[PDB]
Amino acid sequence: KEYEVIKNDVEHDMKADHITYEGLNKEATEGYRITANQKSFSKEEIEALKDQKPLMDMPSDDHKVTSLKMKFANPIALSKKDIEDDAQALVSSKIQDGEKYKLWKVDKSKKEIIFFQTYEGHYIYQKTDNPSNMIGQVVLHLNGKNEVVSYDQTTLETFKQIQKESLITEMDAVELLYYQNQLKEYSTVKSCKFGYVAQYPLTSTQVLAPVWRITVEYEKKTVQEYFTVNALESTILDT
Amino acid sequence: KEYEVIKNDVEHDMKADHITYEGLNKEATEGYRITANQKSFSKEEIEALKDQKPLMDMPSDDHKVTSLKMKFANPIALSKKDIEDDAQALVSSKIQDGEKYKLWKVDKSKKEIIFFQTYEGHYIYQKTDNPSNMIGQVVLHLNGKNEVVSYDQTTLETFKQIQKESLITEMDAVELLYYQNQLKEYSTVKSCKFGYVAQYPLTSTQVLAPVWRITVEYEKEKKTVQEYFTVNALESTILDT
Ligand SMILES: [Cl-]
Repeated sequence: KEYEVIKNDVEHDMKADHITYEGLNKEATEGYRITANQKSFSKEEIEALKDQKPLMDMPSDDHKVTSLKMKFANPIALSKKDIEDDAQALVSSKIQDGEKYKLWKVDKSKKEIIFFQTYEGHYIYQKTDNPSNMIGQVVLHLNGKNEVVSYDQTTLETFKQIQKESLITEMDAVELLYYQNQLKEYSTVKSCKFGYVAQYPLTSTQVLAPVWRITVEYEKKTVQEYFTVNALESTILDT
Repeated sequence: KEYEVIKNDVEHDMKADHITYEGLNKEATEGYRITANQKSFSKEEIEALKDQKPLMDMPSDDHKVTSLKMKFANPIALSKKDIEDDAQALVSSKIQDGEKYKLWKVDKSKKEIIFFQTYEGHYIYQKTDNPSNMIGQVVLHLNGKNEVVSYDQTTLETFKQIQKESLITEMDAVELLYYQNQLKEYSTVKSCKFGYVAQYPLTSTQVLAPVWRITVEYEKEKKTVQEYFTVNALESTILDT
């Protein structure tokens, strides 16, 4: 074979450029391309949220609500040095479909706690920039003594695995990055974590792709960079 | 640039194995993922076809007709040695949206000529097996002396471009075949033509991705045998940084 000759050429260049790998799988598994619908919240779901007052236009004949901005009637105390667990606990038991979200980031400058919707317990990685690219998140807003005041929410529902495929390994993903010239010399691969990204929208439906999220620290000073590499092996089709 | 190292390794390996190729674009191009709806054939549309009686159930409250199956009152003579042009003429003049379809294969074993629907000049490459894979085709059925007796039709409409992306180069696509151990020693790369394939369904919507349709030929008392490959044209290895 030639995949082999090429692969270990990339090995013998990575060793040349002193690139470090960490506990990475070399055994392929099976994966799926997923399509999910954008949840549309109804009148009856919204008012069914006890002890919570809305901060958005209710739905109607013209208007659909795919984004909840809700205010708690009384703000909820979160522990100082246990903040992360208390935050999960709050999301699970008070927010609709809360079980389905995992904690991403505690941003202290923005005074918020960000949660990503998962699939099979794996992050659906998204941009924490803005509400545009918030397909599936819960963002908790805090004030003062770290009490949650309001939260923003969007949800994916009705998942369909539409296409099965073989997935590239972890090491595969890293070689693929080095190939694309995304690794300077002496650069370390800190982690290689699995999850999804919305590859593109359809009418009212996102199409998810499984990915490896790679975290490299390297020099330019020392910085971490994050790459989202496509886990799907869809190169050759059938004829 | 470390892809430049590896690409030129692959380039040499190919010369080592005597794989010849010519006039292949090394420059990146921009393409689109697209969608289309499966044409649903109304009653009006069906009994607007003159000198044609249907061989399928008419549409109803319960039913919808995405696939025609249509018989000519009097079968139409095709020509002996000019068969292909006579076929294209028939499809365009006598069939709904005929000019959108480009002739694909003449299959004497099944006694049927096959047209594939196109988009912006290119083929929607499909399988020629069952009618399940027949998302956009016209199939002429013949009997006796080259005379068209009937045809089956499926049509795509309402094409939308839903995401523009960078395509991989012609040259890239052939290297990809080699890399994955698909090309035999001493083979010739005859063509790298562009087109689309159905990636998967979604109710009435079909999602279509661009592909390179690479034809290769080699020897096998020598025989010149050909192989056809379809490589996904979309470059989508790195999605975010
Ligand atoms: Cl893809």
